[PDB]
Amino acid sequence: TITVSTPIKQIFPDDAFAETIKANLKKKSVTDAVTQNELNSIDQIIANNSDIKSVQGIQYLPNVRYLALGGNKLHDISALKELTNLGWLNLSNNQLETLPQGVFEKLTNLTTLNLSNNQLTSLPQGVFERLASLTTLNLSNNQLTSLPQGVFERLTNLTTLNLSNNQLTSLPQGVFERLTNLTTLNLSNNQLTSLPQGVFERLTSLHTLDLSNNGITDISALKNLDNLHTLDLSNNGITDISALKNLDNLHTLDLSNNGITDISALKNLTSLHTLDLSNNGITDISALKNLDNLETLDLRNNGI
Repeated sequence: TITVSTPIKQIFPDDAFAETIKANLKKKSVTDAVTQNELNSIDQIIANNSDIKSVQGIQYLPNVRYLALGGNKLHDISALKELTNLGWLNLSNNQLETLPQGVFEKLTNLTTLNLSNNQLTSLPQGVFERLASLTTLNLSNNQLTSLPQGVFERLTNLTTLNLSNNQLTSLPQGVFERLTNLTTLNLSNNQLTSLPQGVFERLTSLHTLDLSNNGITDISALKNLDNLHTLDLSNNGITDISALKNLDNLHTLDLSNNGITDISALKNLTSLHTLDLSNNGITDISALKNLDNLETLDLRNNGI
């Protein structure tokens, strides 16, 4: 809180963010003195692509619920720690490299967190511990190489998790163990090779899984994902696909650009509507004789 009226440019030292606030309050000038009453009036700030370098001052806006700050120049977000009413936060395409450990401690009402396209090199232990309401977490297009154990352990409401386009080289056993409401998981474009066999097994709501563009060879971790509808495994090192054989809710499967030769395992995937097998070594397609519902099929660049 501010105790006396204070010029906007004094509360909000970043010129672009001061102008954001001025426009939000319909003031004429960043030199106008505002009251705490007025700061309390702000419940939404929509300020993507606004050349904001700092959100200092935002601590004095207790009622902010919706904050769009994508495409700015933020290097630091500590001032957001205080926005206990935040439900929706977009920080995508800024220059965040680290997150202070406690920054999301009080954001217990947050449902959507977009941290994509920053330069995050690590996630502190417990950084998401208090985000019980979170339903969407986007961490894509960062520089993450590993995940702490427990990092997603409290995110039981999560429906969407996007970790694509990082440099993840492994996933800890148990890392998704409590995400029983998760419907979409994107792990494409990492550096994953081995997967703990049990890593997806508690994802009983998983509909969509994208593992494309890794170095995965063994797909045993998929064996029991029988609720899956869409699976992307293109551009990996897969040869044996026997683990797919009981995934009979699968509607869409992309197995392109692997090293597959025997597609016997696809024979009972009778719900498949969309199947991409291109750029493999497949020469026997008689398993396809069982697939009643294929609309789209790609067999190009195989031995046939």
